[PDB]
Amino acid sequence: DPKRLYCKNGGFFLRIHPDGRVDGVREKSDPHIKLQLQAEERGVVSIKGVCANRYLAMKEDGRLLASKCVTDECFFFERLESNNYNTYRSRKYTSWYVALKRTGQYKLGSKTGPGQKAILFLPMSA
Repeated sequence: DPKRLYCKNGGFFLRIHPDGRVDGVREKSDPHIKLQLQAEERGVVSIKGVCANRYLAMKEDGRLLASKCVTDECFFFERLESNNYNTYRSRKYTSWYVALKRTGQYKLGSKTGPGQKAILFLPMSA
């Protein structure tokens, strides 16, 4: 089960590009939105773009980018929210969430919070 993560905030799927960029797209057949989520501990996951073979990372200035190397910035606590939506909080920057703006650009982790629509993803089959 590779999957797609559809963000509630604006209707964009999370995309990991081969050059390291991360953003959102509305087109469901884009190959770069197919992701592999692998658990480490119970409740902790890494998120990998299948095509790109790169991991989602959150950096110290809040931005999202995709690393070919796993680092301690590539792990997220996965939490079940209401109605099957899931959130992803950094294991290193523990108050920052993975999120997309209504425009489909990422939102800095540094400006997120637990009740924002920006942090809610619906997992989908790819």
